[PDB]
Amino acid sequence: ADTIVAVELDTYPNTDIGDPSYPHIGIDIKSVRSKKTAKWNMQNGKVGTAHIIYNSVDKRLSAVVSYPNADSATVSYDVDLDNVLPEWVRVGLSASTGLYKETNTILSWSFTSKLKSNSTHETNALHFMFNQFSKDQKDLILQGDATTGTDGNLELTRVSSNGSPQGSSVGRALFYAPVHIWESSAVVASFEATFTFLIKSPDSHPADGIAFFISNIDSSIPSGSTGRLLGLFPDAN
Amino acid sequence: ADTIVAVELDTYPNTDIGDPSYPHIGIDIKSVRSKKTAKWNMQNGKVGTAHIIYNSVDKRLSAVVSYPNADSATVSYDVDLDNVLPEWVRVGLSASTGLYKETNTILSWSFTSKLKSNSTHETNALHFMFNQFSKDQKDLILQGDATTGTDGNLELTRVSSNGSPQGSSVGRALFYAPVHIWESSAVVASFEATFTFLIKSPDSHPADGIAFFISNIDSSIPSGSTGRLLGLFPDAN
Amino acid sequence: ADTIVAVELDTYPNTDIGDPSYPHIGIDIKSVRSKKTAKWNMQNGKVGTAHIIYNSVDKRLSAVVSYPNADSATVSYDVDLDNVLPEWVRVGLSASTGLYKETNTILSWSFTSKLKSNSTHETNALHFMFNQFSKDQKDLILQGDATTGTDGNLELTRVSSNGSPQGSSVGRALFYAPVHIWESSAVVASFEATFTFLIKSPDSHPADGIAFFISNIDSSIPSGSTGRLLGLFPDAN
Amino acid sequence: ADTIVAVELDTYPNTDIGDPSYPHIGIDIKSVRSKKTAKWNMQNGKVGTAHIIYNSVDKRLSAVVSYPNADSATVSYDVDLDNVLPEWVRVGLSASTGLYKETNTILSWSFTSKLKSNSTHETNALHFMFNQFSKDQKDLILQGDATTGTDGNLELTRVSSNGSPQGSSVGRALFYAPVHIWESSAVVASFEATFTFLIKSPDSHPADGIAFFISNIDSSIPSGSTGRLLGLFPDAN
Ligand SMILES: [Ca+2]
Ligand SMILES: [Ca+2]
Ligand SMILES: [Ca+2]
Ligand SMILES: [Ca+2]
Ligand SMILES: [Mn+2]
Ligand SMILES: [Mn+2]
Ligand SMILES: [Mn+2]
Ligand SMILES: [Mn+2]
Repeated sequence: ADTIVAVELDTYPNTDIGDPSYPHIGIDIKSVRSKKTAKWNMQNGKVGTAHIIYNSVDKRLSAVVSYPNADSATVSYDVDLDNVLPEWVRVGLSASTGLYKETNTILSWSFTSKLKSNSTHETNALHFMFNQFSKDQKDLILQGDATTGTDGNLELTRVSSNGSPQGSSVGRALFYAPVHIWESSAVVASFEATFTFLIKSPDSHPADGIAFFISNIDSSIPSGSTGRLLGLFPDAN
Repeated sequence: ADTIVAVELDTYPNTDIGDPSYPHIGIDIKSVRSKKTAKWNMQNGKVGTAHIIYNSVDKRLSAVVSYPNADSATVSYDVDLDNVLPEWVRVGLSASTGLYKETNTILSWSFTSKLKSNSTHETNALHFMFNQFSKDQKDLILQGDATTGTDGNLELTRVSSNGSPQGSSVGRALFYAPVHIWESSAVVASFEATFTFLIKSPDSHPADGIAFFISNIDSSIPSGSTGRLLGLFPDAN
Repeated sequence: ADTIVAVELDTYPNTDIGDPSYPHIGIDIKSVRSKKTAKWNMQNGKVGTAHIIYNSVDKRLSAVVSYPNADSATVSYDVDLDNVLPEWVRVGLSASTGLYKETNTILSWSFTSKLKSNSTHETNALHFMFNQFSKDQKDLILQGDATTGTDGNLELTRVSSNGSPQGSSVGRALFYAPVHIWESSAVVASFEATFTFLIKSPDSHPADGIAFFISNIDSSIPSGSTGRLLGLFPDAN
Repeated sequence: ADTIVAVELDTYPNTDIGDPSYPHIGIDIKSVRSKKTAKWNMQNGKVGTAHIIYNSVDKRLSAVVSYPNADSATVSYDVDLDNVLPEWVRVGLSASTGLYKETNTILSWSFTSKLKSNSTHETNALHFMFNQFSKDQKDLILQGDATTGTDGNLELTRVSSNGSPQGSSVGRALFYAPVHIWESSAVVASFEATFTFLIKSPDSHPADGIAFFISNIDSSIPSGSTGRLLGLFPDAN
């Protein structure tokens, strides 16, 4: 089905499916059951920043999530992405709410993929940066309940006009152009993703999380992937 | 119809339609009849480089075409692009051959659009760089006879297996993602395009030229735009 | 003496020396008597952003100063910088206070110089970005009363421990490495400067202003260049 | 003494000091006795490209050396650079010749250091790119026999007017500005270095090699560091 590789900012601990007993960041390879996790001291109502990095030489997918004036949370996992993802992929953001809710607002998003060939001065690159979103953001593919424009932000899950987050919501935002992650002549290949988010909930138990993902080009929201499955996976296997 | 703004590398002088009596570079705004031209000392069989620049403050579209070890050709035209092009556009390359022919090979292509808002640290940007093309270049829209892959280059017009350019050929290559050229909150907006080309013909009178263009998102090759019309315009008005 | 080219954010109108009757931005070429000015609706206590741009093709030095939620101020002047500045220069920021005062705080500073040769794929570039300053900022040359470190900012003029700006202060910050602005093989040359500032004064008549400048490598603060002369010029000619 | 961390392109095997029996690339931490090496199929007279990368999250210094149309050589070593290098350093290139010789020509050099803070949108960066060198390259510190200008290249070791490399030569080129490699508020820190070189010798046994290095700011050529010690180390310990 959809080949998924994602870094989840999981706000709700579903221990029955492997989530530890606290908010956390995790590296998911084809499954919602993180291959590796790290405790995340989430701050309700605060704007945070997540950094995802990876290069073909070291073969390690790492993420660093921090908030201003606080210590960072870091998680790493050794994975040869070439062995998992197709040649052409699409990058994006996903978020959902189940019985519990939260806003899943994106205020800025930037990505950069580089492929360096063995040729003299040969380098292929893509780089997008959104520091503000428009009502008609033509270079983005919105799936589910995701919308842009509301005071220049990307609302991944449904937020009522009064500012209250809705439950049972799922939405994803993908960049319009496919990204070339593997090249036969490439000696070095790497990508860098960064985004500022704002998880806010009037409850003491927000859910379910935000996730940066990389999938096959024709990826779409799996059925009933609201809640714990973050709009990325079809089941909890 | 198609809103076209292009910088043409016109190899053949069609004096009847306004072309001066020699190879040249020109700034075309909605018409093949350049609004401004500059003599271009073209070098058959040599790899050249073209630089196109524009910013919303100065409001001047400029281009610089040079070859190694030779002097450059420069042409500028004052134009408030906002008054000519839609909010969302698509960028690309076009080329054609008429009774006379030439190869219209692209070896590298890079583009960069920036939109700076009046907000603190707010900047939206897009940047692509192709230093090599693949047979299946999914992030490119090929129209007409254009193909990629042949020793990693983009062949805009038909070139036979033995390396001979075909006449009456037209082809264009557009980047997959739409580019946002105007933003309501932008204080400064600008774009930079650069490409290395290789015009080669066994004849002493090559034709018809290469052109970097910016059009409305759903642009396609006009009918009978081979030859002098460079695959951009439908007629010579 | 010192070859100076600067974009001044002049907060105090010294009409006797050519300043119009209001706060303004101006392009100074070798003299404090701006060659071109534009009214600037300054906002005391608000963080602003200034954008300075220039390229060798268009030959126009432009600046755009804005504040969040307000309209921008823009000023342009046609000047072939090659005819004014030496081959190697140094870039920096300057600020002063006279009988009237104000804080001249810099919160971020970035610069980018590019020189493109007529050679295939040849480009020389420099780019620095300061989004925070340290007490020991070794890559900066501080002259006068300028200091860094205070909550990660660059204080160009003296600010007492209680936060009050001192009068008769002058200070400048220059990047450590000389910048190459002209190259004999360059077909295109350009630079981009951007900085966020914070002009704040307890008085209704702040003075004297901030200025981004480009000088000869061994530039230093002229004598008695406090006040109206912004630490750039020795006299009011 | 000088804190040295370097990636050596060692053309001559000095087995007595730990060099394997063939040309190779190696990661040297404070000693010429590489902490890790990889066989390098060097090509006399061909222009090559070396890529050095490192980030504070993964803590792995890697290098990739390739030539057009050939397979690459890669070597990696896990090292927390913070534990080895001072806060402020200087980056550069070094090369030497002993009883055997070779040209140690640099045709292009680029470096990029990034420091991302835990603050929203805070990033400090430096980036230089030399695609050509001038006779008076003011932003470079030349030590030893290194010179720039000769057809726009950086000659690290002495090359006679007729093009013949001299033995017993040592020269280094350092960037003028100190680089900040550690910051107390940084969540992620990383640097990327790339350079095209040309090792050419009329002999079948060229020596001694090229090396990209990072040292303490006031670094200079150790005495008698010609030959096998590549101008970086004082002895073979
Ligand atoms: Ca969960
Ligand atoms: Ca023509
Ligand atoms: Ca004044
Ligand atoms: Ca050796
Ligand atoms: Mn989880
Ligand atoms: Mn024409
Ligand atoms: Mn003034
Ligand atoms: Mn060795």
